[PDB]
Amino acid sequence: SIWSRIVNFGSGWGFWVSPSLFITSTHVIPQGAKEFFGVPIKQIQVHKSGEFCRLRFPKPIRTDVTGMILEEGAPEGTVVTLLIKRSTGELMPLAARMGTHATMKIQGRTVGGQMGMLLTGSNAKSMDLGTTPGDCGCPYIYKRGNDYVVIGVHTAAARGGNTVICATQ
Amino acid sequence: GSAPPSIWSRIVNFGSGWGFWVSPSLFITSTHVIPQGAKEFFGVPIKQIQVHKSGEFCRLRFPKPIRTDVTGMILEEGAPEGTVVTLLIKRSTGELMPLAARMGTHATMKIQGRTVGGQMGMLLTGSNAKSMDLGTTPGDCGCPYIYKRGNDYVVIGVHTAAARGGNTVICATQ
Repeated sequence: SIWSRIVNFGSGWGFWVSPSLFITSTHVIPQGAKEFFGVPIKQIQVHKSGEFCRLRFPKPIRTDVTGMILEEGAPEGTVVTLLIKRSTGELMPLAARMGTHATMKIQGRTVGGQMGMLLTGSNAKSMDLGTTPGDCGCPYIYKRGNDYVVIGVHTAAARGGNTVICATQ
Repeated sequence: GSAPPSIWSRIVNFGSGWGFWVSPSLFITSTHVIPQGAKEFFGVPIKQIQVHKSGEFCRLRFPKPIRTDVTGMILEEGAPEGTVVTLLIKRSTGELMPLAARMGTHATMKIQGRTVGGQMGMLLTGSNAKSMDLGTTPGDCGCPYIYKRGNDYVVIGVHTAAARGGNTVICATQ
């Protein structure tokens, strides 16, 4: 169910927070885009905050989804779930402990957001089930009491597979 | 030549659940899901299959190298306590989901009127496995627990049962 909310978007992924609210990364959205989900961009409310992108639609497309809470990051030390999909069919829940806010440069590209450490990053990578460049846009979600909270979207991972950056807003 | 097959292609429906090809002629599953009706498994008659059982663990060795595409893999009884392993869950829905688990000590529990046993593990999914649409189901019985040591893959057993909370699972071994 939650997995049906994470969909291909551009060169990566995005996530439906509510029937009219979709979050992704600007790194994913192709250059020169004109329409999203059949809706002209001029009709879509667009908020970009660094690598974080928030789209709100005039009409409730995806009427099946239950709206979730969108927050800016998580308290330091909070364990969250990183829900990554691959184009090949794998659905992978990785555990992530969130740290402080940071800026990171890997390959000339600079990203910013909340830093996190994957608890099994090295383990998943050793079996070729770790983070890859195509995982950009996948959500960081945790359950707070009876709330389901989305704290941001994936934008980068270190080559070792353990250090990640979550874009927020 | 051709690409080696995906490790996921080695997980096949068997009876009511799944089993896993460890070698071209070595298939492991859970006894809970065995059809126990017909006299043929794959293309061999039961009488020609060498069978070894231990509790909920079932080991079938075939006289012929069937699944010729499969690279042989190490089969061991459990893993050292503390090892993080991957539970490769395949569902008939087409969903492929690897879950991390940290393995504990040998354990026993009761489920659905029967006693099961093997090595326990706790799922490492961040939030609780059943909080979100994660965690295992009875239909996942027989899926393998695998980890990598050095450059080799090691299989430690198959899925048998899970706690009512969904966060503790047990791995049948032998």
